[PDB]
Amino acid sequence: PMFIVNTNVPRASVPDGFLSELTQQLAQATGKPPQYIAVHVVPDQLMAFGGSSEPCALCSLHSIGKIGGAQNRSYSKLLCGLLAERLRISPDRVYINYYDMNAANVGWNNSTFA
Amino acid sequence: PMFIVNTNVPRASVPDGFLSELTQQLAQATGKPPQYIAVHVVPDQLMAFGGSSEPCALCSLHSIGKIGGAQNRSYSKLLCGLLAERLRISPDRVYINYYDMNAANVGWNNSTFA
Amino acid sequence: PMFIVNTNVPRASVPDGFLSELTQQLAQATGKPPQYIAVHVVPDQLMAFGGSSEPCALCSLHSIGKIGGAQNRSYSKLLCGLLAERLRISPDRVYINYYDMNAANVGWNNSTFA
Ligand SMILES: *C(=S)NCc1ccc(NS(C)(=O)=O)cc1
Ligand SMILES: *C(=S)NCc1ccc(NS(C)(=O)=O)cc1
Ligand SMILES: *C(=S)NCc1ccc(NS(C)(=O)=O)cc1
Repeated sequence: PMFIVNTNVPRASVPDGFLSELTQQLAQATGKPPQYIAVHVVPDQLMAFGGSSEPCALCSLHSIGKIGGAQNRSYSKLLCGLLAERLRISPDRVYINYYDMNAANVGWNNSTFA
Repeated sequence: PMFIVNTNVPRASVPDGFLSELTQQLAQATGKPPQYIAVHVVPDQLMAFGGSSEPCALCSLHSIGKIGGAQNRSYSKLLCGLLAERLRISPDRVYINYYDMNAANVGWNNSTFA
Repeated sequence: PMFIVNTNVPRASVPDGFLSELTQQLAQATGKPPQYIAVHVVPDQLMAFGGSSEPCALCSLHSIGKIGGAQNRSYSKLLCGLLAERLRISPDRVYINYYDMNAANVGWNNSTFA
């Protein structure tokens, strides 16, 4: 799993431990060990959501499997909750794109997961 | 609809009002209320296009529907026109990737659009 | 072809000529002329891989064709080799997502490619 968050909130507002929390909670939610999980947080971005530059986030979760209707609803509850409590972003100003990757289309360590 | 533009032109060359314009233009182009549109502009990037570091852009447009052959041709003229007029980027130094998302694969407000 | 690298390596550790090298190597590997290739390198990112913030990279290779099981394994060796040598990133801390784009979903120069 790979989780990316782009946000307009300032870097100084990202709390200590946030990357680790995303890693831990994504391991719990996807069932993949933390060693398999990558996270990327991009603050200070020029962004608007609904025509407003109030705090917002655009995110993506890529995963080899573990993507689907009910799973994605659960991930959205989890991830919006973290963005609200940690980054102060209202859940109605977050989009998350979910991508189910074929293992042959994910490279790692001089090979792919096919 | 979510529109992202990454460019090597400097931040100071992004005009005041650009995010608002992108929101309004995309609302009209997709026929959707502006409350649904998210935009993200990333200047000052380390980029090359065709081996050259002259002004360029790499963009993406994600939407649940409203993506397809004819629509994408229209979006490309609109978006290249905005990048040319507002950021002085030649249309032949712009790539835009168009992504049609399933509703179940887009999270928002603690759930998904499914 | 469009190649994007996101990394926590600092900007000063990205060697001069890296974008040109990526362009030339991708031209050889994909068979497309350099004129067709775009590259984007994003240093200084806030990232973790397996819960650790040692040097890592999350990358994408989009291409109209030239994507598949065997090709992607070859690209991963090429790209992990370059990231290891040029950015000093361990290859087990690199993920690369491969995307085969339909030409009708790629905009350029005021229209699409199909
Ligand atoms: C998130 S995208 N992690 C990468 C990853 C690597 C391997 C697997 N398992 S396998 C080899 O496909 O069975 C899952 C996720
Ligand atoms: C851009 S990605 N905006 C979000 C959004 C939400 C819904 C829809 N379409 S629908 C028919 O309501 O599912 C499109 C875009
Ligand atoms: C990488 S994604 N380069 C873009 C690109 C554009 C055109 C072509 N050829 S064609 C026959 O016009 O579609 C290949 C790659």
